[PDB]
Amino acid sequence: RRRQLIRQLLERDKTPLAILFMAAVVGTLVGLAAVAFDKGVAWLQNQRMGALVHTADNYPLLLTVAFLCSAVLAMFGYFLVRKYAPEAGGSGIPEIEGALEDQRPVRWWRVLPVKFFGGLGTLGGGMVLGREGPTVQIGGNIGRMVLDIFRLKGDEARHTLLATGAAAGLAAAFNAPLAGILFIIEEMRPQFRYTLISIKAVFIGVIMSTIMYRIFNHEVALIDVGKLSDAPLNTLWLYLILGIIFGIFGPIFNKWVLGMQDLLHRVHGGNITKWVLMGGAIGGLCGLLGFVAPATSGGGFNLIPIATAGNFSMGMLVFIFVARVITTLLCFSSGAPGGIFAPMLALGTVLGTAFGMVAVELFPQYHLEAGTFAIAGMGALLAASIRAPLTGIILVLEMTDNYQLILPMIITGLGATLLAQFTGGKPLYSAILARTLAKQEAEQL
Amino acid sequence: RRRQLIRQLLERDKTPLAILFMAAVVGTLVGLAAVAFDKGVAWLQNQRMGALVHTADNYPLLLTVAFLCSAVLAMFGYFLVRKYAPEAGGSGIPEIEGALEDQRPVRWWRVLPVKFFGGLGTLGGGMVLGREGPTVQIGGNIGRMVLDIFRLKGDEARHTLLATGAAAGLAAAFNAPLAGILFIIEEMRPQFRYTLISIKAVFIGVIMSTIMYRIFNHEVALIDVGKLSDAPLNTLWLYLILGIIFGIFGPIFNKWVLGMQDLLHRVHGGNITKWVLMGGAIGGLCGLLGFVAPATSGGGFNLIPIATAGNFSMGMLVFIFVARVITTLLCFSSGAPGGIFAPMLALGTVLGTAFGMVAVELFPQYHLEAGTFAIAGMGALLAASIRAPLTGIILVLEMTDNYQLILPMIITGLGATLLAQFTGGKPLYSAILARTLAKQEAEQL
Repeated sequence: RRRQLIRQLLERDKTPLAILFMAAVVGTLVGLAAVAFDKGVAWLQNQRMGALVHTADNYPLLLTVAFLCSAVLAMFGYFLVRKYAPEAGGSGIPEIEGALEDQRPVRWWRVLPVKFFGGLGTLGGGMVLGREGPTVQIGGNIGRMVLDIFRLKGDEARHTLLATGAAAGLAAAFNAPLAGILFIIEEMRPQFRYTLISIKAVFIGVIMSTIMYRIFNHEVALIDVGKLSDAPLNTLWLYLILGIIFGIFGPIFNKWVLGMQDLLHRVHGGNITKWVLMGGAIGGLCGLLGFVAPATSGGGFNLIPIATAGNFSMGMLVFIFVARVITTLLCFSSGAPGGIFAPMLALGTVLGTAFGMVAVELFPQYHLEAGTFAIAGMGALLAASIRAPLTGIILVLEMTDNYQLILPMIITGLGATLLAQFTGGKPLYSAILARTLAKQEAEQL
Repeated sequence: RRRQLIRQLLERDKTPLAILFMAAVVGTLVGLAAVAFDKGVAWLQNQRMGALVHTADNYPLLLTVAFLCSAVLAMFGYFLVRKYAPEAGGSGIPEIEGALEDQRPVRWWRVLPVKFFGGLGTLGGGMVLGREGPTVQIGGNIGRMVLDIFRLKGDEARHTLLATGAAAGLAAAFNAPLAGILFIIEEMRPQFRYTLISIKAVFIGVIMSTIMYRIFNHEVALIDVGKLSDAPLNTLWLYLILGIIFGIFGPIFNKWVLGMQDLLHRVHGGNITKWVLMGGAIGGLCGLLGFVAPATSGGGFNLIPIATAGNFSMGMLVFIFVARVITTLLCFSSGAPGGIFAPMLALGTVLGTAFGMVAVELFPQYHLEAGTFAIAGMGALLAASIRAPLTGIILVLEMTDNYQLILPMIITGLGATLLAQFTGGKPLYSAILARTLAKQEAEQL
């Protein structure tokens, strides 16, 4: 009746649906955080371009105010990160991957208003860090936040409301919900047996986060090439030797970054009052090299359609490549709050269009294009330095709408990951986690 | 050595690169078969309209040609689906749900080509069935077709190679790679703990199926309505009344389907040649309704973009498009190889726009349109009668590009499935499985 068995006391199914409602509200807050971060970095880029271009009297006044205007923003990044909490640190994901293994415990209160507000300004300063790192660490720690204001279970909820936030941050970064799930289903979840309700909560968070991304931006994804030509079967074996080159380059890049992150510690170990001066001095360098040569610095997403259509010269490509390598080494590994998973796409597609412009002039009998090798090269650094080839292919197919070259890209992935396994090396994100846990073990006496 | 010990004997890639790559190759097929299904039913619709428009001199000539042109294809559907293999009869998902709990073994060499070659002719032939169910069952049977020809061990591969494919049929039939995974998460998987490689294989199958659907069909999403108004924050309490109305309507429709299943079987005491002549009488009525009342027949993917803009007036709406139950009940309960997924997806929207039109003939202080009440009713019958709300939120957000009104969708879901639970009911795609299992139990001893 109305009084007897009134809704069966919420059908005796509170604990199932409560962990889905928590995943829904964290899927609402992540994504809103992502569009706030994107609007803030676009705002800061627009002011740092407009205030620089509003005077055009001579060169050196502009060249000396750009170095100053990016310096205070990068100093606002470093002086927030190294002073308040170093759990911000590097590229996000190495501080959240061990949080699923219950190391580097994610205290949310000292991460959000420092990572968010610092990585707004220093990514808007024009440096070469990515946009995914702050938003994926913010995504996981909002999950820890909106678990720790409701006081849920001790062990299961601490993982299943952190996974659906670490997935949702990456999903709301690039308008790629499947690369948000595929990624977290891979790299950060090892060989075990996972429950049903948890993987449903991850989909709840990812879909309610990409929906809150697509509300405030209703458009096609961030990078565009323009629906290039078909890749026939006769020319497909050039993608395999491109995979050979990328699988060789992967662990060499890992050794490069693991050496540079310790070299920039050897220059200044502690002593934050000189650390933030080095950070501001390198942010001003990235601002100056972003104004004088706009194809060098920046987030990398201002570089894709001007380089996958065959625009620059080959000497310009071999200059931009050795410039962007020394920029994304010397500005990431210093320790600014910023992603490396995003500019690896640019560093991949530059070599992709380089090998395209070589193979077009070297094989005239194939009617090959130099643009459809750049998209195959974009999802190759994610296969040979992250060793997560699924979410290195699916992210590129969600961002770039060039669906026709799926068959080159699965070949250049499965054909670079096996070569990275054959040449030895680790995923970079697990390597940074193990290298940080070595010092975390050495801290105890 | 150098040539010896190649990747430590290929790093033991018997499991993690073959049961993954076979999920990839079963994803790639459903997307060469699903697109053949779609381009076959579109070609049959174009030919059935071109043969219809050829003679337009007077009514009772082409009205009687329309009485038989759908009827011959109805013979070619029913006689195929009943003389050769009586396992395809039904809308897919109840029969493919049986194989996951290990009942009703899927004879892929005998139930697949009959479903294809006699389901396209009766789905594009002028019926009112859906384009989804005989894609889900074809995607399930393609899994066992690929499995029994590559000879895997039948203990876990016989779930993790047809679960991919059972998801990949829907994911490439509705261009929704999220709802395709969440349908098999919510519907066809019990509370048991699941492994990492099986939850990866469904993802790889779904994405390499939706990619090869988006190769041939480069279209915008399949239901293209205009960008409607945003949902106001004070008018959410009307949508809960819509959820209550649909939750009242849901189990009544499920009892209607199961109560006409035996009433349409009562005119079939065996004698398959009488079933084909009853299916001819089904086909003649649904082909007669093809153009003299053209918004009654069809799959319901051409009635939806017209009925949301307030084009249809109230009288013909309540008199015809709600009496559309008398044909979408008559066509699916008979047993033709078509879906009841889509003609509930397009039956909920006319009841939604009826509630929106009475809401705009009522209190005008909100000054809202009835457009926001049809998108919320499109994916609420899926929650109220199939009781899978987590594919009823996302399907009418993947096909309909109106990403704004995610709040009325959540409100009318949690508020229709919640009422449909304690009002008394059971999900149709699990109830008719037990109904056909009762006959499978009563045939022996």
